[PDB]
Amino acid sequence: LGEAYRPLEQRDMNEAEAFDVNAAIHGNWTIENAKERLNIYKQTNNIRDDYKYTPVGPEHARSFLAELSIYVPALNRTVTARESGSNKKSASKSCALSLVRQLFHLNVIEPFSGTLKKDEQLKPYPVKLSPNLINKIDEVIKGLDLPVVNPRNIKIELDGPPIPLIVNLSRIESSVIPWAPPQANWNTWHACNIDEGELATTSIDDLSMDYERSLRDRRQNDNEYRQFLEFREKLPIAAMRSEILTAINDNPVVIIRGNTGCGKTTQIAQYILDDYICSGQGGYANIYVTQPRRISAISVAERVARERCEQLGDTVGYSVRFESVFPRPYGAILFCTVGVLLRKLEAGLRGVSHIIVDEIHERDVNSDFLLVILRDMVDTYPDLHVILMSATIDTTKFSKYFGICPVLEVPGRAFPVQQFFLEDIIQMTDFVPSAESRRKRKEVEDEEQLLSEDKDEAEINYNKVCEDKYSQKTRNAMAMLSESDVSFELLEALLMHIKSKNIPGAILVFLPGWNLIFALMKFLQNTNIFGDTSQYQILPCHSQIPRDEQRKVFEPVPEGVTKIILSTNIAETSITIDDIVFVIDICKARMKLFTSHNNLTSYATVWASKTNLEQRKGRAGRVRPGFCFTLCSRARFQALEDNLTPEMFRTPLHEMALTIKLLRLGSIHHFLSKALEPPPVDAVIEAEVLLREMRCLDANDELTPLGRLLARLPIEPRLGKMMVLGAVFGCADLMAIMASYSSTFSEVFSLDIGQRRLANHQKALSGTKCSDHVAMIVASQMWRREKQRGEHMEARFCDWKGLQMSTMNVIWDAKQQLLDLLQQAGFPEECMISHEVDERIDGDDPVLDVSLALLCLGLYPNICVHKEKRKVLTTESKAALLHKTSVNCSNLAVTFPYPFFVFGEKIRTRAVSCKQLSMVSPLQVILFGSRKIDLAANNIVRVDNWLNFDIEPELAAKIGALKPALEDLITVACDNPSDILRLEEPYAQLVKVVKDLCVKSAGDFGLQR
RNA sequence: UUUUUUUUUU
Ligand SMILES: Nc1ncnc2c1ncn2[C@@H]1O[C@H](COP(=O)(O)OP(=O)(O)O)[C@@H](O)[C@H]1O
Ligand code: ALF
Ligand SMILES: [Mg+2]
Ligand SMILES: [Mg+2]
Repeated sequence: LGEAYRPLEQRDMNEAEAFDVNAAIHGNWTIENAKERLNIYKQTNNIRDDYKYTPVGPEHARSFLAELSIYVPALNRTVTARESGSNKKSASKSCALSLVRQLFHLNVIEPFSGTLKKDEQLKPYPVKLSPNLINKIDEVIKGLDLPVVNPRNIKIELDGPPIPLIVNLSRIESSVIPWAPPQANWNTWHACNIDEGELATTSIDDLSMDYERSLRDRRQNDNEYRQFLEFREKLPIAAMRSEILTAINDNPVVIIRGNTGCGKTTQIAQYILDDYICSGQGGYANIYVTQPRRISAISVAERVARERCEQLGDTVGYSVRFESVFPRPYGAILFCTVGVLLRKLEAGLRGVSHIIVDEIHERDVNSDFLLVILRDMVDTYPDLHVILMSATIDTTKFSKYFGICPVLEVPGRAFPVQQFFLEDIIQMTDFVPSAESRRKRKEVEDEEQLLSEDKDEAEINYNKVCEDKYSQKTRNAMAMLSESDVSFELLEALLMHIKSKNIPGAILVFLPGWNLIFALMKFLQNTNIFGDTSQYQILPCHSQIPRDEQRKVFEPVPEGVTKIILSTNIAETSITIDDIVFVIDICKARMKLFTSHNNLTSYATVWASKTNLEQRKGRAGRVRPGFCFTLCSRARFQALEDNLTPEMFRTPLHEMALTIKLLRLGSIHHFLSKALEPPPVDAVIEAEVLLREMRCLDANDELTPLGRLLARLPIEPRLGKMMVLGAVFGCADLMAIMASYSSTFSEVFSLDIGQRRLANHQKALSGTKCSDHVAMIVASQMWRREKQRGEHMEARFCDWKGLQMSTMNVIWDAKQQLLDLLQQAGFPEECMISHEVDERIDGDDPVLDVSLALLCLGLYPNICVHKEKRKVLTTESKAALLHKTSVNCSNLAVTFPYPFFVFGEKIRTRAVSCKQLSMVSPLQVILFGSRKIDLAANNIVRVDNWLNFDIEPELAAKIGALKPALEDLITVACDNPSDILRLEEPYAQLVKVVKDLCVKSAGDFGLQR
């Protein structure tokens, strides 16, 4: 017997902001006429709405948003505009312009019927070429049979318009994203057939059998895994596992709303996968989980691997740009950024069973774009499952967008978080701001009193609103504090109060950007208490610090040391930093704005939304109880937006339009009209016109081979087009690194707090070239060799030269990626050989010279002309300054060998600044930095209606005739990437003469300079 | 704290 044994001042600013580059594509509606037209519209249609103004920035860099919405009965539609400007006047003009332009394109208002206003011409710049060079031009023109304008037969040089010297002439089904259920011999993650080893005799059922046996074995026998299961069962979301799985199983789309920390991201993917595994079907599951941020995808993937007692690479993986650990091909979970999933769409999503779109409230352009796609995909493929998740969403709006889908409400949280507002913080600390700080703030305010605009009820001071529940002293003190500026005194007092409680735990401080993070770090490190490394370690957290320093925020500190993390919103959602007990929220966020009509970028520090505050708060109360010190008044909190405005509303759309066409999803307008919030129609029009003019789209708005290639590169299309010519000219390596530098906000050189300019050893990297691009190239060439010697050597080198290590790495990784992608498109290795730049050469350098010339194409229309000292002139002689960070910036009376600079960015501060600058020669501008080359009065050749040249008009026409040939060359290259270094002879000679033309001195024949 | 750097891409 027995069972075991039983047998069988500042005038320039407004003028720079009023500049309007694109009225001609928007009905001739421009800055100076839009407000008046809108006033006429408002009078005709009895519209009482006025501009809503929002202050932006600290008091010392105050700007404004202006918003206006108009309901149009005829369309049953509200048209909204939202724009920024240095003051209310510029913001309201830009706002009115957007609104009028939208109304024009929707046929509610007419085109403007008058002529637009097109003085003081700039002095002509002399240009002369050798007879030898001119002969080569003639040979190329003959060889390519190019039409050339003959200015002998150009009569009127009196008082008429300039005459063109270019003839711009060339010479020669919309699908759904593929999907399928799981299939043998297919890797879902790479979208390719496997063909190797043992999915030869191995079916998906056999795999499933193996996974179930293995999991069931571990469930009984693996103590660590057993413990993790016990832990997991106690999470708030476990109470709804079955209900959630049933909803997912029976519906193509589901929404999960659950509190911060309740278990959405760590658990749901496991619930789905384990439900397949335990039922003998583990091989028929493959789950993508998108996160908005890189740190979230990586961090949560690491956690989920640990909950399963595995190494990344088995059932759990991640993929972010430059860094992937892919899981096994069947029965797996891949965490990624939204952008990665959008790039995977090109190859189809065959074999994906479930897509979890996490933190779906973010409203970045990628997330909204993905929602459009996925809604169409579930309609076409009703067996696909999509799961949308957030703590912080309007479920009704998302449910409606998806045709009404299930909404699952998860109650509870892991641990409580005690919340305090500014009043509470002042009262508990007995804070009073110092005499010094009060005087300094009135001093900055009293010089605003001269430049001040009307203070409207939209600029209430919510620090002077407080209930009498608080002491009179608390109220007086609060009323002394700026809402715009961060009081480091208050922060210190709060940190001391936290210390006095004797509660161990890390402190997480949310700040809008780098500048505040590093200023507060310095401030704290200078104190006796917080500067003592035996008591505190202060860690920054920002996207642009080294990867290893980001990882330090998650890690412990020594015994008795308190961790203070000073972080941007990269730590706002998704992540568990396991030792957080206290959150301090400054209640701000930073946006990068772009106004299309004037080409101005700016950074805006704005009030965070209630959504942002709730996510930030939710970094505590995850592993133990916590505290959230929200540094705004209770009345300010009530006045915060529920959410920040969607990115789709304020971003150029041309990259997304290319993606729409690449993925063959049909019409750009139609696709974007299906967005959760459709973008304003003027931005859609701008995008289409840009892509047509760049030749990415043909006459039928279909993708050209150039457009298809550019849609696949992770850079601005204009930089992509520059790369194609780079390849043709044998300098793709240099072009890639410059494109990469032009595509990151991460800065090359470090400057101290309040440092006015680069040090000499940093400027010296430019050598003789007067070029930020060269300085960056040279820095990269040196850094590259130090990186090869190891981490210590790399860091030491960066400290020695004042380089930002993380920037060097990202520029390199992006550059290598671009080159790999060009190789994949068929361009030969030989066109992207490294060429070391020697910055110390004073004079011509053929490979560098053509490289910098091609920047004029990639960064067009950003050409400026040096006037004196830091002052330059941009298009149509608008004033600007050389950015303080440029190697070319000096307060002394510098003169440059040539006055022309190409630049990466035109930034709006208290002044307009040009940033990322390279000196370029006149022919480089004429050839590559121009759309029009016209003959003006008195034989002056005028480029783009403002750069004047004293050059033989006949010669300018000959040079100009090369520009359409260069476009044809790009067509030839994109038709056959593999043949670009063995061109038919007339194109090979074009390449040669253009190299000659781009030599630095080629326009200086017999000229002193 | 006298504004170089919110994010993100095969
Ligand atoms: N690294 C970690 N250490 C300890 N606990 C963790 C860690 N990561 C997650 N958790 C636990 O799992 C819970 C759920 O995390 P997660 O699924 O990321 O929450 P949500 O997606 O709902 O915000 C956390 O509240 C915490 O209790
Ligand atoms: F909802 Al979470 F971290 F993803 F709070
Ligand atoms: Mg989550
Ligand atoms: Mg002349």
